[PDB]
Amino acid sequence: KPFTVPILTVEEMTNSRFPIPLEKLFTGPSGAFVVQPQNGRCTTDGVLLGTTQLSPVNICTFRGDVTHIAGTQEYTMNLASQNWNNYDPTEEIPAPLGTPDFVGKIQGVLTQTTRGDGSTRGHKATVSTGSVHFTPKLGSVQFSTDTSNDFETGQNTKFTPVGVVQDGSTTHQNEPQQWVLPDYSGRDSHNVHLAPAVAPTFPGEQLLFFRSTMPGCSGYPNMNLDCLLPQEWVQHFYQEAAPAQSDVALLRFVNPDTGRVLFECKLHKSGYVTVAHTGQHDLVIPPNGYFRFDSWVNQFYTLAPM
Amino acid sequence: KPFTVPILTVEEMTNSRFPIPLEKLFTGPSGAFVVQPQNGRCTTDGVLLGTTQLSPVNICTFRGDVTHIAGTQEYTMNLASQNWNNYDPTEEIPAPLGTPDFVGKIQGVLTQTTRGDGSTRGHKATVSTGSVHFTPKLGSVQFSTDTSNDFETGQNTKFTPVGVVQDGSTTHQNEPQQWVLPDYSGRDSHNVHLAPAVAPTFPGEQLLFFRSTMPGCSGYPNMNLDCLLPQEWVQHFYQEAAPAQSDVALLRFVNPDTGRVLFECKLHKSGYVTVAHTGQHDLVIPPNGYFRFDSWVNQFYTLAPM
Repeated sequence: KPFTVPILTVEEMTNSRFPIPLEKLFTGPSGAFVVQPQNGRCTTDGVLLGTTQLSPVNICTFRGDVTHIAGTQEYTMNLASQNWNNYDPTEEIPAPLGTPDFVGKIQGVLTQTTRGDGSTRGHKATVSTGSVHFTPKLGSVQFSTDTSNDFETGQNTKFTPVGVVQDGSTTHQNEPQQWVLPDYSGRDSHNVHLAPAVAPTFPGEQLLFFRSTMPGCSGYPNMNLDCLLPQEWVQHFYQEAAPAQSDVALLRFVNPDTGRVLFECKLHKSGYVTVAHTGQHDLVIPPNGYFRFDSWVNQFYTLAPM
Repeated sequence: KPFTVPILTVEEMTNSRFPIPLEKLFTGPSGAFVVQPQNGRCTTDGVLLGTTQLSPVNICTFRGDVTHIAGTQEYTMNLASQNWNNYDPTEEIPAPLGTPDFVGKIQGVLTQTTRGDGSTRGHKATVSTGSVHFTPKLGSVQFSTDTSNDFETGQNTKFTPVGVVQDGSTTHQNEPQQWVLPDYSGRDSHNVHLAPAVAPTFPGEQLLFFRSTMPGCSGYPNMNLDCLLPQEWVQHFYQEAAPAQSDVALLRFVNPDTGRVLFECKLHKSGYVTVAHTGQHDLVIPPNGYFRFDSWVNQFYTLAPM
């Protein structure tokens, strides 16, 4: 079965690390730190990795039941799977699928329905994924909310993410830290079953990122969010499951108006893109440009410089 | 090019009328109402209809600039297009793409960022789509918020939807009204450029609905939300643009483990599904089941009872 990538334009696609549209293509250096996101991870032949699942709207969501922490506005969520079935900590994944894969404070809303009568309630909530109580792998996360008595126990509760926050009396853009993974089992344990770190290996190459700007809800947060694959590419590879004929798929980014190639890049079988460039650069593209798979190549193929 | 539908399961797909996962399939008679949703509308050969756009996360999202209504906690949003370009009220669409297509009160959060320093602000907000001030086709909607002093004018602002609210009546589940379209121009004009109303036209058939439960944020809302096509089907048809060889595509819903066909249905070229059943019924399906296109059929085809 022949391999293909979707023909959607960048602006028609969705970030695979937070439920927001893509904005631009960005390349930058990553030698100083390890790039190891857990959402938006899928091989070109359709193997999901990390915490990656298929739904764009389930990214950074949590579902389960909640318990009030006495005397506070904090609630503990005992997590369910994304379809309300039991969450099994022994599964060989780092955390429930769609769990946030960066350290930061994500603000959103906790909603709840009482099954018996259909009564409902919703409250502002923030999850601090660097907190000692962020233990999704073990089955629980803590939320700070604007209530101390308006959630029931034993009732289906959902967190819907909205954006990120920062403490404006401290160094601006000091959080989130998009390349710092949470401790999914807390400070007393270690992350397991992670999708691997990715890095360029060929001379002159850098990762190519699909970039969005997360909404901010308070303060001066670092809102940059780079994913390795659009969510639509995850969905596409999962369904097609086309065999990888080599370790590297050569893509050309083309302007359909003129037919001209703007740049070429390598889509690696393990699910990430590299381009021939050094330094931070927002790529300048026509809005109707799209990626096209042209050829399987070897690991030592020299791309035309960006 | 052969026509196909995605091989994703129901629970792997997304409602096209609110940014939440699908949960189940439902069929029932639909003479008590006009079925004329404007999101999740696409032909099998890839022509988007109504207010339908491609992003799952832009459904029921608004973008624009806001202005405070003195003496209240209300803000008017002057709408932009989803990519921040101008919104043109003279375009032949019913309303901006992704506008809600039901009468109800949608709670979410308004957020904005100042580009100069990266400061951010976010506030709870509700839009009542039955209000006289809900005039998205004219370019504006009104939000009720929790603030009177904390938004900048002349600045890109986003509404992220979360769930629905019921208030103002002791009668439970009286709103939202999922089959009542808002008046997109308010009192100034009637709705125009609508995707067609749909109805079974073959004896013994009913519509097949892709059903979700919207989050509730207050009161006793009717949280059922039925769409005619999963959002992933909209995305798939738009990209494939496979020619329709007749007016009706015959799909079989199949269990991949066993090959058993649970039921068959008609996917009409204009973008909706019917089944041969009489009465209200929640379909019982295996967790791995999916829809499979098998044949284009003529105007005389009678489905096997489901």
